[PDB]
Amino acid sequence: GSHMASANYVNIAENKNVSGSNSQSGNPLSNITDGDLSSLWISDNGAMPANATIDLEGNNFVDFLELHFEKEGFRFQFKVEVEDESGNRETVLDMTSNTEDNKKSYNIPVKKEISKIHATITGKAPGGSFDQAWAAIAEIKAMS
Ligand SMILES: CC(=O)N[C@H]1[C@@H](O[C@@H]2[C@H](O)[C@@H](O)[C@H](O)O[C@@H]2CO)O[C@H](CO)[C@@H](O)[C@@H]1O
Ligand SMILES: [Ca+2]
Repeated sequence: GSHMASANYVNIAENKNVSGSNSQSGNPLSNITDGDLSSLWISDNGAMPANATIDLEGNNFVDFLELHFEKEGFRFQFKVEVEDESGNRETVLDMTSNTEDNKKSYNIPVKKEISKIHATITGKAPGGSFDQAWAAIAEIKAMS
């Protein structure tokens, strides 16, 4: 880890502010950083593009991000970006032109000092076993 005490990786995203687009009832934005992989954020009425921004309260080194979904199968099209205090922005997982299945979680290597995490579901790919699901994110973790 980059943190003293040594340990391994720390979830510095956990409990941090989450802002973005409308949530449906019982599925608010905070569910993205609550440390529980079963609780979800779901966009109000499946409205897309849907976004979520985790504020890490200033620059922290982050090794890699963890984008967790409800389960495997969903065919969402999603962008994941990062931002520092300086105003620099970098797409770390560009998957907006996705066709076919998404897996349950994604490791997204960063290895940069960042202050913000921009997760954006831009649309839904045709087909799949779950063609009916709404724009949802279970958890985003920031490992440093
Ligand atoms: C039956 C189905 O497609 N379930 C999905 C889907 O649920 C929708 C919504 O989130 C619920 O609040 C509502 O009661 O049912 C909707 C179906 O029209 O999407 C979510 C993820 O976005 C999944 O949890 C369900 O499995
Ligand atoms: Ca959660």
